[PDB]
Amino acid sequence: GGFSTKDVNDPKIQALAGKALQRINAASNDLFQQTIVKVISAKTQVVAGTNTVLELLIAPTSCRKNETSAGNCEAVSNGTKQICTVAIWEKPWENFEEITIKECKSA
Repeated sequence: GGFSTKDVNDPKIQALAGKALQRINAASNDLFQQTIVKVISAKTQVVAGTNTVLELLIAPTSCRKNETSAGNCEAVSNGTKQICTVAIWEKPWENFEEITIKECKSA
């Protein structure tokens, strides 16, 4: 029917944000990896399989995508942060999980 607020520290919400980040980084024109600063919000609906919409606050790191960094990739002072709306759609009877990056914009 409609969306319901979900907790941004749910272990499943976190996993999903992580996956949405890999997707943002894989598809983004940026040469440098982005990292999640925080999950701003999370909300799920269940009309046809589960649809989860996340807002992620993300920052650039100094980890180049053209590389293989030695560890964690840490957010950097500037650091123009973005907010990306991401929709993740799950249909476990089709064994289906589709992550859609809906929009990113300057925050």
